[PDB]
Amino acid sequence: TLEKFVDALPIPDTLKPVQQSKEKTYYEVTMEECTHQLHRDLPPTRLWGYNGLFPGPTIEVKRNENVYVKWMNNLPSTHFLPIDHTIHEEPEVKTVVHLHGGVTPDDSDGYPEAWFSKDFEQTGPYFKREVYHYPNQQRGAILWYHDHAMALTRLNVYAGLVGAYIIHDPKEKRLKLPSDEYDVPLLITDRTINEDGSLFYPSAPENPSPSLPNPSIVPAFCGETILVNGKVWPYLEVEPRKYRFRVINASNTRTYNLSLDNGGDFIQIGSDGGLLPRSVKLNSFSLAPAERYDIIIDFTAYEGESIILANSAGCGGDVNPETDANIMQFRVTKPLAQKDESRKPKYLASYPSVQHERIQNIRTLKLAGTQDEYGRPVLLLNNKRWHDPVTETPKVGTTEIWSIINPTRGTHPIHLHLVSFRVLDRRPFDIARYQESGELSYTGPAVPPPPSEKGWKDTIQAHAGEVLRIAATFGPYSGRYVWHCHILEHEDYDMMRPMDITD
Ligand SMILES: [Cu+2]
Ligand SMILES: [Cu+2]
Ligand SMILES: [Cu+2]
Ligand SMILES: [Cu+2]
Repeated sequence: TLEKFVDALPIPDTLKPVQQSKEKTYYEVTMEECTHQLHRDLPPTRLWGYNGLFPGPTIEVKRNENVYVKWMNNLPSTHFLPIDHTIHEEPEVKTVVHLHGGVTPDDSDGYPEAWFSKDFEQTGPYFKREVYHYPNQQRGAILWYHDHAMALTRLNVYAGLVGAYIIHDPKEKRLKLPSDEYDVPLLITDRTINEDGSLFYPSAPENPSPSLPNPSIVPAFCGETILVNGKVWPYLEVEPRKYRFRVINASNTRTYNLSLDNGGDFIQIGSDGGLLPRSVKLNSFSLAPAERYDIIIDFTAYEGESIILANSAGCGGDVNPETDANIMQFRVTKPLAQKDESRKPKYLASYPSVQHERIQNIRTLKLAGTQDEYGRPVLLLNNKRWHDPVTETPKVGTTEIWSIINPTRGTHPIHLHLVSFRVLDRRPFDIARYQESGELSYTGPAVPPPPSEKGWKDTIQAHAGEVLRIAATFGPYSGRYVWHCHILEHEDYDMMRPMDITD
């Protein structure tokens, strides 16, 4: 296997606007097939990248900055990864960009059926506009952008269409958090790479039933190799001081459970939806697909050391000490450019619990599924298909509790568009009894969220055998959005539903 920690961590350049005034910032981003070397010892890999980069350029905006992005498809007319044509003439290559976490008007949110082919020659039934509008009227946070095209999301994302998008609120500057060169995104993606450098994505389950189409979707993808910022097991040279990292799980299926191999702590300062009310000292943390952790790592006491960012979470089996147990390596050998004037404050933001919204509605939602004519599992939210008439129809400006029941064997990272939400609690229940009768009998008391989940979230781990309750205020925009599992292999077949916020 590939030798760990021989390539420096790339830092994506920050995207420069095509036009910018006090009233408007305008960007252009073009999807291109490109080649890049993912490791010292590999031939260049063919990829799909925003502006021909993997990851795409980092976009930085201010809170309330009036931003437009023209996202363009200049990709080949044929894909290079295996398309399953049975899960959904139309063009083969359909794309649409979703700003994950964005408080975004519905026609700029990247609805799966708002796709477009090269040069917008053909467009999906929900397409309205070429140039997307992000007003950014929302808390400072780590967002990220990625492809969202119907039935192709797991492939277009795996091909390399992911990037970071950071909202900076000037009111947070007074906290003196590590900034500029000392504020670094870490986009983590697992990949399997062939000898010739080409990406491998499975054409079918291992030992495929002859009943299966070819290609066939698979219910989960676990990559043999871990990349950060588009390089296999990289190293980053850091100064002996405080750094802020924006950690983004941009993987299709894999969940990470991260730690430092010298026993050092992370200080979590933010979740999906922005700063936590209070910083949280952690030895380890779980990060499922699309979750973000905003953290400080303090390298002050570790000068000279090499520290491995390690992973303990299996993906289809236990971690391998030599491969997926490793993410990246910090080397604390960079000379100080200046005095560390950054801070690691305890008091960060107002508590979400300061809010006292009336509960308009309580929705009970089950995570389930069925079997198709080929014998494959089809994952379903509330036993509805994507194409079934809309059922999740919250009223604009109102707050609901969603009770998510998971009787399956695994965790699903549930994501809602537009909003961030509060976590209320989790409670274990009797799976057998629920499967046999539909009755919910609890086997233990409710567990309130840990400190890492006392702020705002948009993607939430719903564990097996538990009911998870969240509270969300649906606003400020009305329109047609989506909610779904963020395991992309589940999302595409068929664990995604429309969500109408009604006026
Ligand atoms: Cu997403
Ligand atoms: Cu999203
Ligand atoms: Cu799932
Ligand atoms: Cu989505």
